[PDB]
Amino acid sequence: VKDTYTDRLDDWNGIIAGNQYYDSKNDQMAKLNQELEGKVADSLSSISSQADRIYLWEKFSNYKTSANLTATYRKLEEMAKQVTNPSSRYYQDETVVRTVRDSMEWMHKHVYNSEKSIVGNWWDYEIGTPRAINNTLSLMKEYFSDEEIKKYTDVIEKFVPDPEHFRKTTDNPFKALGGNLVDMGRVKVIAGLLRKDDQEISSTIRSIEQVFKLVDQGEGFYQDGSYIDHTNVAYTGAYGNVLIDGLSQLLPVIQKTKNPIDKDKMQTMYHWIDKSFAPLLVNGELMDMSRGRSISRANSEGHVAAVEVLRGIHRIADMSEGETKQRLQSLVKTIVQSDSYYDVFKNLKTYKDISLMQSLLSDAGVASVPRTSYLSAFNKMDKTAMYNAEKGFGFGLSLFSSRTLNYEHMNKENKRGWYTSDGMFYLYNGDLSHYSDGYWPTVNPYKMPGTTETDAKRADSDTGKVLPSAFVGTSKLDDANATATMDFTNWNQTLTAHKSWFMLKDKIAFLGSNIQNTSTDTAATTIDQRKLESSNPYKVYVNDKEASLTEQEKDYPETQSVFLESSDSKKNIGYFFFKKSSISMSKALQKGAWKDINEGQSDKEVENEFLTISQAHKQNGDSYGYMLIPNVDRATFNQMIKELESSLIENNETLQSVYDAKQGVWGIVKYDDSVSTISNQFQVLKRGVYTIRKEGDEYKIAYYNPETQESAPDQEVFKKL
Ligand SMILES: OC[C@@H](O)[C@H](O)[C@@H](O)CO
Ligand SMILES: OC[C@@H](O)[C@H](O)[C@@H](O)CO
Repeated sequence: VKDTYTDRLDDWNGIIAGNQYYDSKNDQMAKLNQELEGKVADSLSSISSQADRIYLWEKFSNYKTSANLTATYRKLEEMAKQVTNPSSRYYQDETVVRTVRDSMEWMHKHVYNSEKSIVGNWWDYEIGTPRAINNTLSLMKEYFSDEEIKKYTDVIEKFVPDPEHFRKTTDNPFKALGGNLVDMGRVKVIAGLLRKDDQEISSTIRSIEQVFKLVDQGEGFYQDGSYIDHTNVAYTGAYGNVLIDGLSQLLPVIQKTKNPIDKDKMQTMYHWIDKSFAPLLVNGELMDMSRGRSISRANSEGHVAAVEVLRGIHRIADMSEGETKQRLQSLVKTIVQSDSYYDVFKNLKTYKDISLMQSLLSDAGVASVPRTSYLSAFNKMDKTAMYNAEKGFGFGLSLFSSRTLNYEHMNKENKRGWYTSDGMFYLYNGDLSHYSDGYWPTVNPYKMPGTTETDAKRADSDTGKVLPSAFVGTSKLDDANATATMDFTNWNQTLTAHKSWFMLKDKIAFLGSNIQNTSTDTAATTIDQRKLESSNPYKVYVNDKEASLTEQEKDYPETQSVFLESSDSKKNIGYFFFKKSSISMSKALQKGAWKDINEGQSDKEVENEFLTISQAHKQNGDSYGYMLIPNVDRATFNQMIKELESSLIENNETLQSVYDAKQGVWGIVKYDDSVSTISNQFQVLKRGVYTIRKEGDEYKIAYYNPETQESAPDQEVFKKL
């Protein structure tokens, strides 16, 4: 029956498929249509069509594996999209129409109905499958009766009757928030429209509104931009993605219902975009330290995942007006145009999304200016993101503490992410493909960049842990300078180290002290493990003399500097050791398969060449100290290390500090409340992290106590001499 409910479903169809916007003369759209044509043809040629079958598709035949239910229904959704596309060869095709109708009936009778119980992953029974069923019925509503539609959605109400909780039919339900809560909307708001149920629609929208609240504990968005999910995991880049991607799809529909959301919370969405998402996007890539276990998925590398966020932003811009709309469009435009590695259209899967992106890119009225420098201290999720616009590099610092889990290994995904938050760092430079093209299955998991660890074997079956200490955090002074520290203890309490970082605009100092090891295993810090490009080879210099690296590890005692020289200055990486250090280096081909780190991925072998730099710590009380200087040529690097000759102020068990004389900036980490006199100019008095700038006879101060998560009055922590 035609009514206001169907009017909303028509709008939903324009969003999830957009056939009304299709244009055969539009190159990008025709490409997506061709993809869907191929998928439907494959499904139609392989579908079991015998009497009393045991499965619709052999590839997804074991219905004990819940993933097979969702995969099956998604194949039907693809058919629905094409049968309703005037330009498809399957438009109104009699076999396709009957196949969808008959398939819904078969699954309903033998696989997914109200009499069944969750077997496998609850997600498929409550979100994945219901969304596929909803979209299929919505697109093909003119081929189903209202009675059939209610019949096929009854099961959804059985598994998801309450819009505030998930896993309601199990012995351990949970309160829905964040991304999952948004999916609750794509499940119950649409089912509500299909079932013409006003109560389901209103109550679900009511529950959804919880997503707009700022939290100070638990899952959700924090005032500093952090986003936590799964109790205590940094997750802006995966569950945050779902939240904005799904919410942006629902909003146009919700705002037209009799229960619209107060247009005051959109300001809150704009804040998420600027404070939480934007900082994590560098040259079109979404920082992996915010993506949790999704880093182990081959089809979801950094640039691909980024599109989920970008399309959410451009949809939100479309529902905005004036300046806000134009500025959001500009944000998307500049990020996309800065990405010379990935084609954004490869992950725009609906015609409306393709259309919106094309108009934005071709509209001269929408500004596309390189993004300016920034530095975000996401203390509530223990991550820090830095970007320098003048030199063009991004830096990511991945930590954890007593407040956050180090890594997520669940559903057989991310089996070797053990050290991805043990003070691991990321460098985003001219090689936009660095963390892509198979980086995750080929990187040596025992030597994540920046981490100090022993060489003990680790089990894939292990799961994440929190850190014993709360002394982990970042003190930010401005858009270019900040200081961080991590009171580190390894996974089995056999090694410790006071690790600190000094972000000084165009370089980052890495200091480590109090390194102790009580095990029989060898300890070392991985200075770097950089994935190489066969097209852009590096010329390696040690103490400014060319060195020839081999697969076999070579030792370089008394090293003052290491420089990786590319033909592109924006890919250069230099390391300056404040005090001559004993390191080792190697360049080797590393092989692996995505299945090695994620059970559901391909076992196909992947390979990449990596350059590894490390420093062994054979004695208790050992330390390390070096400056990472990216994006400058060889001569300039050599000049800079001369300028930085005496930049190291101290690096011991209670005090770590680096001074940038050119800027007049100090980075300081104090592990106790003793009076520390710095450069014979001032004194710092409390345990904590500092970033200070001297301007004339004035001092700008940024202090942070990571344990109490508080700053402090100036006179309590600083005193000029
Ligand atoms: O004070 C908020 C903490 O920083 C968070 O990381 C929580 O522990 C999340 O569970
Ligand atoms: O990660 C530390 C947490 O306290 C867990 O031990 C709980 O079980 C909740 O996830």
